[PDB]
Formats: sequence, C-alpha cells, structure tokens
Amino acid sequence: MPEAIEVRKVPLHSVSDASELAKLIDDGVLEADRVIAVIGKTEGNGGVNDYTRIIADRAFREVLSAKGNRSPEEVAEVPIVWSGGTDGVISPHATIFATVPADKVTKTDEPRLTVGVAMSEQLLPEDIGRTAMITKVAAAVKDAMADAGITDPADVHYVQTKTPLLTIHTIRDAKSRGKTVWTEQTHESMDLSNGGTALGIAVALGEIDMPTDEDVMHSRELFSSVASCSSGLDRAQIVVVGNARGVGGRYRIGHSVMKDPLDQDGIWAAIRDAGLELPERPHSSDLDGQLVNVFLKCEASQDGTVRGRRNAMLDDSDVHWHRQIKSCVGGVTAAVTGDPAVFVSVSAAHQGPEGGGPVAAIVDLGQ
Amino acid sequence: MPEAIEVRKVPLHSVSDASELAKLIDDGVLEADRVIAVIGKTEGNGGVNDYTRIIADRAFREVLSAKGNRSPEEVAEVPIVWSGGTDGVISPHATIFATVPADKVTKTDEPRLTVGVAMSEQLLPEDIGRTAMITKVAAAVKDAMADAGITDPADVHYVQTKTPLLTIHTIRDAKSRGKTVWTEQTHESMDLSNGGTALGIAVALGEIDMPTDEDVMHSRELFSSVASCSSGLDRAQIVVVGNARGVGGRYRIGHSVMKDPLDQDGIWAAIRDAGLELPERPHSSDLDGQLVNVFLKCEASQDGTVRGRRNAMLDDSDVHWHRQIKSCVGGVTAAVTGDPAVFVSVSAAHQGPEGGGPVAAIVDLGQ
Amino acid sequence: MPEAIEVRKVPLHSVSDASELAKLIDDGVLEADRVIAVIGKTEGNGGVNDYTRIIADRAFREVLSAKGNRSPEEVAEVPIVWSGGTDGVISPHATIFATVPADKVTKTDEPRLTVGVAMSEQLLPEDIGRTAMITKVAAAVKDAMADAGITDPADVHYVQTKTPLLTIHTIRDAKSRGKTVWTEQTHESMDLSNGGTALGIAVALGEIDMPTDEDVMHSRELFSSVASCSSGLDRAQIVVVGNARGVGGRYRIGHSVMKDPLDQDGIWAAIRDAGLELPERPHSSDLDGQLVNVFLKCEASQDGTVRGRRNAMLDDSDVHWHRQIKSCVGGVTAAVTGDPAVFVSVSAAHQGPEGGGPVAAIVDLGQ
Amino acid sequence: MPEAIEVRKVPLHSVSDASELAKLIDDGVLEADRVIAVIGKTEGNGGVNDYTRIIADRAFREVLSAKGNRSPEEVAEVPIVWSGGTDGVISPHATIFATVPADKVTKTDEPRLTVGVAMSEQLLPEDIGRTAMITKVAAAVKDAMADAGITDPADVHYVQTKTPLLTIHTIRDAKSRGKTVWTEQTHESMDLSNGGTALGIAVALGEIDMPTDEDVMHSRELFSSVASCSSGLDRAQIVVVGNARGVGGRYRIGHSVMKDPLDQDGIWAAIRDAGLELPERPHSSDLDGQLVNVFLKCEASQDGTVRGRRNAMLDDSDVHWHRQIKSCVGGVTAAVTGDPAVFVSVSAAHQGPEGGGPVAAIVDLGQ
Ligand SMILES: Oc1nc(O)nc(O)n1
Ligand SMILES: Oc1nc(O)nc(O)n1
Ligand SMILES: Oc1nc(O)nc(O)n1
Ligand SMILES: Oc1nc(O)nc(O)n1
Ligand SMILES: [Cl-]
Ligand SMILES: [Cl-]
Ligand SMILES: [Cl-]
Ligand SMILES: [Cl-]
Ligand SMILES: [Cl-]
Ligand SMILES: [Cl-]
Ligand SMILES: [Cl-]
Ligand SMILES: [Cl-]
Ligand SMILES: [Cl-]
Ligand SMILES: [Cl-]
Ligand SMILES: [Cl-]
Ligand SMILES: [Cl-]
Ligand code: NA
Ligand code: NA
Ligand code: NA
Ligand code: NA
Repeated sequence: MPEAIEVRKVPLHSVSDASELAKLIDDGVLEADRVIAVIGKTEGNGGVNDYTRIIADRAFREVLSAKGNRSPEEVAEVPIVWSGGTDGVISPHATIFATVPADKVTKTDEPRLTVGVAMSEQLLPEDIGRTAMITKVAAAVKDAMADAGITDPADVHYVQTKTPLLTIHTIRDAKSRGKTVWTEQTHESMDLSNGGTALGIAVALGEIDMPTDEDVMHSRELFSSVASCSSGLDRAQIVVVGNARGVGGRYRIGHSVMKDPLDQDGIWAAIRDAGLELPERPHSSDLDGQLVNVFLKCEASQDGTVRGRRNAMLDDSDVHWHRQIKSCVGGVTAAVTGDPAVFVSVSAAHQGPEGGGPVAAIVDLGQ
Repeated sequence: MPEAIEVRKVPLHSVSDASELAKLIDDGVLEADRVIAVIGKTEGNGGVNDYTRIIADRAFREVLSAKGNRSPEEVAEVPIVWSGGTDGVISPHATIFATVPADKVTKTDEPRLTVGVAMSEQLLPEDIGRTAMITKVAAAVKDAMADAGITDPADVHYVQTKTPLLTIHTIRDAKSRGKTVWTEQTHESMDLSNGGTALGIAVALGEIDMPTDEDVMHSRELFSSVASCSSGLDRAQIVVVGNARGVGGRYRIGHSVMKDPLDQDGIWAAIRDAGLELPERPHSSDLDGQLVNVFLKCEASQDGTVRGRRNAMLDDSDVHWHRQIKSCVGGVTAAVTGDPAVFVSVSAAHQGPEGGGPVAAIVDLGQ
Repeated sequence: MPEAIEVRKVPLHSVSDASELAKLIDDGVLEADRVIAVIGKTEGNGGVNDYTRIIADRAFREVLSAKGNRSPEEVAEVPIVWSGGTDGVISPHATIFATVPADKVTKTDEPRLTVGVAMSEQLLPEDIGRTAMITKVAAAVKDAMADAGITDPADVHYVQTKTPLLTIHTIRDAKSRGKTVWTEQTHESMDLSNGGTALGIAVALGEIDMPTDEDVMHSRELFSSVASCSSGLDRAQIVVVGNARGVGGRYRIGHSVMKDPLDQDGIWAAIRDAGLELPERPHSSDLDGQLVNVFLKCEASQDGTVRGRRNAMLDDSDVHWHRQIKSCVGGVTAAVTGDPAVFVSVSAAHQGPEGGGPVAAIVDLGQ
Repeated sequence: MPEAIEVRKVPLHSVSDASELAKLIDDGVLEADRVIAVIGKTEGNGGVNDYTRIIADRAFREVLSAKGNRSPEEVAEVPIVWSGGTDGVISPHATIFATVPADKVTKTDEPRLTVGVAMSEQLLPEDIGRTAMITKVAAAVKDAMADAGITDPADVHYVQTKTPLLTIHTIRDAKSRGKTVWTEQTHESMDLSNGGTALGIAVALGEIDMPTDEDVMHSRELFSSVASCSSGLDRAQIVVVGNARGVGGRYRIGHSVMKDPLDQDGIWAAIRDAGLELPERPHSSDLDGQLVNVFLKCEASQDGTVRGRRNAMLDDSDVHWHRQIKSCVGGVTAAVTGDPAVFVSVSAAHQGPEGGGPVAAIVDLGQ
C-alpha cells in the first residue's frame, strides 16, 4: 500500500557531504529506515569518468546505515540516482523521499505524492538500445507504477531511472556469446541507454505503440512525457513518482514539457499542474517557498537550431553539447525557480520532444 | 556632428559568412561606406585560440571594401568587435551600425541612437591592468563620448571595447625595456585587459574615483554600469553607444544591470529603459519584433555562490567557468528576448557588480 | 608518366602563414605550378570545429595562385590535406610535393620518390562506412597507384586521403531518398569515414579480402599497412606516395608499422626502409638532416591497455582520447626524429593494427 | 636512524583499488605498519576538481589501518602523494615505500635507498608563492634530509612534496587579517604552490642562493634538480629520497634532468646514475625488470618552442597545456622504461630548467 511521502531537498556542501541528510534524521523530520529514494545532482563532469556520483552514493548510504536499523545490504537496495554535471549555476543537492508514519499523516481525497520503486530483469549488453531493453523496462515501469498505488498513467508525473552502460567487459560478454552491441563507444552508450529506457517507459504508460530497433535514437517523435533517464548495475532501476488520492501528505507532483531549451512557460505549467496557484505571468517571487524542486531533461536538437537560430553545439569538439545545453537550461530553469538547486539532466532521447524534455515539479501544499 | 543611426542584427550562417551584410547593402537598407561599427558573436571557443573572430573579420571587411568606395585601409579602421564563444543556444550574429543620409532622417527631440568611436594612445604591455591602461582608456572614452555628441554620462548606455592581450613577444618587449607585466598567462590576461579597460570607462563616465593598481581584479565593488569589454592592436578600441536629442532616427538604447546570472528582471529593465512600454511582468511575446538586440556581460562570482547556493564553477579544470557561465546566461537572456541571437559576453571584472554585469538593449521605436 | 619529386617540409609561423612556401618558390627550389600535393598539420583542435584547416588551405592556395599561371580553379584541384590538432610539442607544418623539370633530374635505377593522385566517384552519405565507400575508394586508390607509375603494391608506402563527414544536411539527403546512415554523430563520423576509406585502400593494395559492412569499426584485425586517412568534398581525395625505379630524384620513401603508441622501433624501421643506413640502436643524432618527415597514425586500443597496463583514455569525457593519444605519440615520434615537426594523425580504424598504425618516412638521399 | 627500504610499484585496477597493496602485505613482502610513504598516479583530470586523489587516499589508508596496528590517526600521518592526471598511456599506479626489519637486511657500504619525511611549519595563504613559503619549506627539507640520514645534498636524488592551494576560504583568511595573496585563481595557485616549494628545496640543498619574491614564476633559471612538487593540509609535506652507505637494502636511486620534453637521454642518465649498467645507446629491453619506476616533472616552456619549433600549447584554451605536455612526456618516458606505469607530473616551475624537469630513477640491484 502506498504511504504518505515526506520530500526534502538538501544541498551538498562538498563532494562527500551527507550532513544535511544526517541533520534531517537527527531533528526527526524523517527516519533513516523510511528513506525510500534519493535523487541528486553531483558536481562531476556528468560523463563516463564522473566519480562524484560514487562519492556521494557512499556518503549517503553510510548515513542511512549508521542512523537506521537497516543493514548495509538493505540500504544498498535503496534507489539513489546521482545525475552528475552541475554546469553553470546548478547547485549540488539531493532530494530525499521518505514514507511518513501513520500517526503523522492526515488522510485526504486530494491528490498527494506517492512513490513506487521496481527493478527490471537483467539487462544484457546486447539488449541495450534494442527492443529487449524496451520490453524489460516497460515491465518494470508497470511494476513500479503498481507499487506506487497508481492505476491511471495520467497520474504518473515523473519516472526517474538508472540503467547500465556498455563497457569493455560487457562488450566482450556479448561477443563471447556471439552477440553484437549497438555501439562500442562508452560515452555514446549513455545517450543510448537513456533512450531505450525512455521508450520502455513510454510503452508501459501507453504514450506510444511498441517501437522497433530502427526507431531508437532515430524516431525522435516517439517519446515519453514523464521519463527522466540517467546512466550509468546490470539492471534498470525504476523510481515512479506520481499522485494518489486517499493517502494524505503535504506534497503534490505535476508535470508538463519543455518544448525547447528556452521554454520557461513549460516549467511554470509543471508547477501549476502540481497544484500551486500562480498568476498568469508568474515570477519566481510568487513561489513563497512552496516549490521543493523541479526535475527535467534537456538536449540539443539534431537540426542544430533553437527558434529558427543556428547554434554550433553539435559540432563542438571542445566542450560536448551535453555540458553546453545543461548549463544553458540550468540558467533558464533556475531563473524560474529562483533556486540554483534544480535537477537538470541532459541526454533526452525519447524523453519529451526533440530539443526539449519533460519537466516535473513537486510543491509543498501543506500548512 | 552626430548622425542618425540605422541598426541591423543579422545571423552568420557559417564562420566566414557575410552574406546578410551584403544583402542589406544590395537592398538599400544601408550603404557600405556608412557602416561605422559592427559588434558580433562568433562560434569559436571564446578564448585565446579562437580563429573564428579573424575569419568573420576578414569576411565582413571584404564585403565593406567590395561594395563601397572606401579603401581596404579605410575599411580596416572601422571598429569591428567579435566576441567569440556562443556556448549553448547563443546564435552567431553581427549587429551592424550605420549612419543614415540626411534625406532619410526625421529629426526629433526624442532621445535616439547615436554612436561615437575613438582610439586610445598606445597600450604598452606593462600598462595592461595598471593605472596606465586606466588613464589612457578613460581619455579615449571621453573622446568617443564627445564623438557621439553626448555631454551627459547618463546618456551613455553601452561602451563596447577591444583591448590587446599579453603575448610572448609583448612580454619580452616589457622585459627588454626593463619592465614587469601583471601576468604572464595569456588566458588570464584576457580578464585583466577587460578589467583595466572597464575601470577606465568608469573613471571617464564619473562612475568611480580613480582607483589604484591594487584595486584591479581585487576591488570588485568598483565597476562601470555600461562597460562591455572584450579582448584580444596595441591600442584600446572604443565604441560608445548612447542617445542624443535632435538627431532623429528610429532606434533607442537603454540599460540596466544584471545583478547575478539569473537576473532576468535586469534585462527587462534595460528594455524598458530603451523606450519600449511593457507589462509589469513582461514576457518575450510582448516584444513584437521591436527588440533589435541586448548586449551584456556575465561572470562567475568569486564567492562561488548564486542566491545562496554553492556552485563548482571556479574549481572546474575541465570546462572553464568562462564557457559555463556564458552558456547559462545565454539561456537566461534568450529566454527573455525569445531570440538566441543575443550578445552575451563573459569576463566582467569591473563591469557591473560581482557575479553580474551591465545589460544594454536597443529597440526599434519607428513605424 | 611519373616525374621526379622535390619534397620540402616547412613550418607554419601562424594559422594563416604560407610565407615559407612563398620563399621556396621565390628562391627557385620549386615552381608554383609544379606543386602537386601538400600534407600538413594545423594547430586547431583536430575535431569537427577546426577552422585552422581552412585558414591554412586558403593561405596556401592563394600563394599557389599568385605565383603561378594556374587559375584558382586549377589550384583548387591540388590535393591539400590538413590534419588538425598539434597537441603537445607537435609543430604546425606543411610538407610540399612538387615535380622536378627534366633538365634538373638525374635518372637512376634506384627506387626514388613518386606521387600519384586520384578522385573517387561521389561518396553518398549512405555510403560512408559501408561497402560502397570501400569499393569506390579501392577503385580510386588503383587509379592513383597507376598515376604514380607503381605496379607492385609493395612499392606503395603511404596513401594519404581525405573523405567527407556526415553532416546535418547530408544526413537529410539520405533520409530524403529513404536511406539510413551509419551514425548521426558528426564527431564519430570522423573515425568512421577514415576507417571505411582505410578498408578501401587495403582492398586495392591486396592487403585484405573484401570485407563486409559488419567488419567496419569491428574487425580491427583487418587493416592497411600504408593507409593514413583524414577527414573531413563529397568525394574521397587520394594521394599515393611510393617509389619507382628509373625516374630519378633525391628522395625515397619507406614504411613500417607502429605496433602500439610506444613503438619507436617501428618508426626507426620506417626510416631504415626509406634507405637511410642507421646503427643497430639508432638515435636522433644519427639522422644528419636526412629525414624530411615521418607520417603516421595512432589510436587508443579498444582493450584500454598498452603493454599490459590499463589506461583511462576511453572513459575520459573531459579530454577526448583523440587528443590524449595524439600528444603522447607526438612526443614518442618527435623523440625519434628530433624534430617536433612530425605528421602525427589520430583516428586509425583499419590503419595498422589495433592500438597502432602505419608509419612512413621520407629521407633525402641526394648530395 | 635510517632503515633499509623495500620499494614496490603496483597498479591501480580502479579508482578505489588498493588490492595490490593488500596483497603485498598478505604475502609478507612488507608489513602494513612499516609503510612510510606512498607516491602514486591517479586517473583524474590532474587539476583542482580531481577527486580520484581522495578516493585512492581513502582506499589506501583503509588498507593500512585494517592490516596494521596503527590507528587511523597514525596512518593519517603517513605521507601519501597522489599526482592526478594520467593523460595518454600513463597507467594509474602507486609506489609503496616501506622499512625492512633488521633480520631481513644485509648491511653494505654500497649506496642504497633511504627515505626521510618531514612537515613544515604552517603555510599561510599569504605565504604561498613568497619568501615565507621558501624559508618554511627549506627548513622542512633540511629536516627530512636529516631524517633520511643524508648529510651530503648530492646524495639527495628526489624530493616529492605536497603543498596547499589558495581557496575561497583561505583567500578570505588573508584578507581578514589584512593580507594580500599572490593569485586568486585556484588553478594557477597550483603552479605557484609547486614553484615556491621547489625554490625552498633548492635553497635547502644549496642549489641556489635565497631568491626574492619577484623571482618566483619569473626567474626560471633558478631551479632545483631533484624537486618534484605537487598540489594540493595547511603545511608542506616533504618526502626526501636519496642514498645512504651502510644501511643495506636492494634498491638505489639516481637522477638527472630532462632538458626538454623529448630528452630521453636525460631519463637514461637517471637510470645509469641509479646504478644500472646499460649500453651506450640503451633500449627498454636492456632493463630486465630492474627499473622499479621513474619520477619526473615536465612543462611547456614560456617561449612556446621545443628544439626550435613553435607549438601552440600556451594559447590552447580548449585543452590546458598541463594535460597536453603530460600526455606527451608520458609517451616519451614510457618509451624509455617500456612500462606505462611511470610517475609523470606536470607544473614544474623552479623544478629543472625551463621546458624540462628533474628525473629520478629507482632500480633493483638485488639478487
Ligand atoms: O550523470 C549523468 N548526468 C546527466 O546529466 N545525464 C546523464 O545521463 N548522466
Ligand atoms: O572573444 C571573447 N569572448 C568573450 O565572451 N569574452 C572575451 O573577452 N573575448
Ligand atoms: O583534422 C584531423 N586531424 C586528425 O589527427 N585526424 C583527423 O581525422 N582529422
Ligand atoms: O594532481 C596533480 N597532478 C599533477 O601532474 N600536477 C599537480 O600539481 N597536481
Ligand atoms: Cl506506521
Ligand atoms: Cl484536482
Ligand atoms: Cl493574475
Ligand atoms: Cl548626408
Ligand atoms: Cl524620455
Ligand atoms: Cl500591466
Ligand atoms: Cl619538363
Ligand atoms: Cl634497394
Ligand atoms: Cl652499429
Ligand atoms: Cl627491526
Ligand atoms: Cl658508487
Ligand atoms: Cl655498449
Ligand atoms: Na527530448
Ligand atoms: Na561584474
Ligand atoms: Na590502427
Ligand atoms: Na622546469
């Protein structure tokens, strides 16, 4: 059964800092054993050789193990997703999701935040980017969606995932058994792994019909409107975030789409959808501390243009467009929220329309 | 005497493309010999080894020479400033400034756009970053300010400059005569050259008292509110842009300040100051094609924070913060204008407050 | 008929410098109209957005047009290959190949340098990286090989090429006609274009049997021992360099293979093969100004190891391994020649064994 | 009293791998509590935001604490220097230094390896790069030199150090007390901290007279021939490595200088100086497993040339010359040793002549 959720966004003061999580536990805001998911941004390069993700992961799991009754083995099964790369003003942070004990919940028929978690069946190197990944992910998303107590896909607003990369060893693992892989460049496998996962989410939620192998990274009109996929277990980790009626709690999630890197109105639409009443032309000062965080994807479009204007992102061998567009949308987004602590993630194949991406917002509607 | 000004922003379709300038001349929008200044963004890395600036410079001067009566020598004296680096959505473009023949001008008492140009006395390597650069720049700014027909410094809204770097040869040139230089790193000399130039502008316009050598790059509370300095002649090139009454024309300039990288309200204040009436909470769709361009500076603050949130820009050895903050503010700015063709420049020592910078806007008020 | 060849390596003093070529012509070392090929290194980033290649190309073709009777159209057909990226000590330079007038040649039965040039049939975006590119290249290599007066493939020591990339427009050009492309990442298309071209050279010279599409970038045991391919016309440009008996001249070419990035003995083997007698353990001081240049390829092996030791090149999202291994092998090679002006090129799929590449040497055997 | 030393170079299989150290302890090669120093290369970017250094540091200290009787506090005082950045073929590794118990030592009058350690007095931000750092370092080097049982500075072959950087907090710490700092760019403070430390070593060992503040980073003819300084405690950590007679052991150290990035003969001179007899023109195959490691510094010269040839390292805003020259000299060095596991460090102000650096070699002379 779905439980009421407490959500807290905390800053990371350094690469290995989990002190703010420790403080939340100490002050009784949440119990260590009730942390069911963490979604954060780390200050690494955001690519393959980003070791800030494991540094934060160790620091956070050490807190959870030290202050709870869970074993390191049980703590190790908590989904924690670290999206590296905080280019520009983006501030390293972690959004903590925890269940609320029944004696602190006020049950209500209003839609309130609920979280579902699942793990897919083993992802083979040869599956990555193909229909095998799509079917296995789609099944796991259906699992997590049911685990959240959500029956209507329209009540799912945000599916944050984690999927593996193709490495030198897994690439051999395929060739040992005879098989081919989609790509042998590990950096490109990042975009591929997120894309194939996104297609699985879109299928599970009924946003698209089952695609074919030749659609992956090619048919960019096929996408999920709630998928936020990251890489890079030998299995897709799934975190479904939506709303359920009759659970209680003070937070609510909504979403929309950023049609391109400058679509601030899409971000405001997400915040409105989450339940915050805002003016017709809102401004960051209207939020009054009620926006916990936003979670969105961005990408450089394959046509090399934004609103009719050419940019040179796709030809830049000096600074990969991953970093360029992340910094850009980081500013666009933080300008809306007024808080540089925003979850902005790059590599958005099949996640929102080309050149854009989904955007979810969590707001505090409680007293 | 100040003349009425025609202003046109055109895209660059490639690194060597000046076809849009050629088209403006062919269609009679402006005469080649009346082009007095060009200010543009090029798609290079924006650092020391950025050769897109010279490629655009050659392409543009070839057009001016081919379609005018001016010799290549006279064309060579036209101030053309190319700010490299178009990280993110920023679109390569050039803003062309031209005088209008008297038989096409409607004289008016309303403030309208006027441009003044000057060259300072020779800048010695040992001057760069010291009071020598400040005094020589301040004198040239007073020259250009008078050349624009501007007597009140409050009527100066935008001073775009070009100053040299410290190179292996000029560094010897100093040591040959005995002298020391401020830095021997050419990449750092970029920030220094712009900073010392900015202090000169601030002195000339009476924004600050004459500083000392130890203030340069250190006393960041001393700044000009209209300086936009770029590098990197052995002389400061100065382009003063302001308004004059009784000249006529259809364009007007205004300015404000971006207090930090997310200060969109500062950009809107510049547009309002330029003469466009806008709603209380404006949006890009209110502009109705009346905003020609904005010109602004950005920088990562030395305290490493934006609105109380830590970022890791100053410690990033992978992608210099020059590129990170440029992409970020590029998005913030283009979100306001709705046009990725924006003049966003990085390296803003003594140009606006720390972590921010000046922002000027040119609007079309004509029929 | 093959003509005797004069070969001169000159430095570039700046990005746009062709003064050393101009000096060679002025001093009567060579005639402008007799320049048949130029192969050089430019100081750009060596990737997609490297504009130092076109800057050098324009500067060099302007010299050839200005000092010869050839029209700009005829000069435009001279194969000039600029390999960008001079990471580390590699010094920007150009190797100039020119025919010698008959009244300056001493015919000899000794093997002496000869150059052959050809152009393949149009390369379609959909051909790139597939058997279509391989067959079209193989035919052009047979053309250039015959144009050099070479009948035995063992007399071909160095085939320098130029092939196009997959761009946003050509990718559409395929999809407009229905077709698929190998990759849509332009940076990766560099490695693909060179690889498919290398396979064509290997087929033409009988080094391999005709491969299949699934071999390209995958069967790295299939390679040419003389191919040096660069990108990125809509056609493979081919420059075959070998030896012919009975032509005369003072230069001779030889080659071997660099088995890995540290294989200096492979470079020395190339110099020995070119005709220079050297000690058993040679050193750079044994060359006595008789080595004109070396031309070689390098790459990071897919197994991520060099001589049993792991390196992290393939996982580095900060500095692409293209640049890392180029700088590394630049030092290894310049340590052998004693001259930082070495032609070191990266991206070596099907060019020498995995982790290595071919290496050719041109020596001056004349009085 | 100096003790006999056991030296072992082990690879790192991953960023957090200390298994090879654990194996050495388990097999009885060395005792955990007798490890007195570790000097290693890690696969990070080698700049300010390199977190592979702390990852390796934690992994290695955890082994030392787990397998010894030393407390984490005592283990924390063991000097461990991690030089990040393994550009090109350089393989991540750690050289472990341990004392040998008396019942395993064969005392000999031959010069054999000895290690001395010291800590300087507190380094103030305002000291960095000035005569204060030089005097405090010089005193600590004299301490470590005596701790190694070395009386003649000619018997010191290698002084590996660790010194702090200037950070946002320490820079305030100076300005709070009134003081100025040398630079406010943290990336540049790396080169400064190593330079000032190198001058201290040179003074202590009598290689130079006491310099002045204006010499630091400027008088590059003043240098130590054994200093290898890294950054970045609030104190200079010192590791002196030399030879002593009458101690016993099987290893010996020697050194020379690399006059420029291609000076392989300098590396061979170091190996010869260490006691290995080699041919006149040695080759890597002559080493027969007797070379434990080499330790050297490299840098791009301020004149921008190597052996009369221009390179573009100092103007490269895309890939800092730190990374370019490190990869280059990594290849040059590994070509000599035949082992990519080489200690190659960049940033060499006052460490060997300009454009070069010291090079030390440790060889195994035992049965
Ligand atoms: O670590 C990471 N960061 C981002 O922004 N995207 C991915 O796929 N991974
Ligand atoms: O070329 C250039 N671009 C920018 O943004 N800033 C400077 O100083 N130069
Ligand atoms: O321009 C260029 N340089 C190199 O080294 N390799 C390729 O394919 N292109
Ligand atoms: O971490 C590090 N690596 C190197 O090569 N040089 C310094 O100063 N620090
Ligand atoms: Cl409960
Ligand atoms: Cl509702
Ligand atoms: Cl309203
Ligand atoms: Cl007139
Ligand atoms: Cl008014
Ligand atoms: Cl209103
Ligand atoms: Cl003839
Ligand atoms: Cl022969
Ligand atoms: Cl011999
Ligand atoms: Cl003992
Ligand atoms: Cl001896
Ligand atoms: Cl011998
Ligand atoms: Na998308
Ligand atoms: Na500023
Ligand atoms: Na190869
Ligand atoms: Na040095």
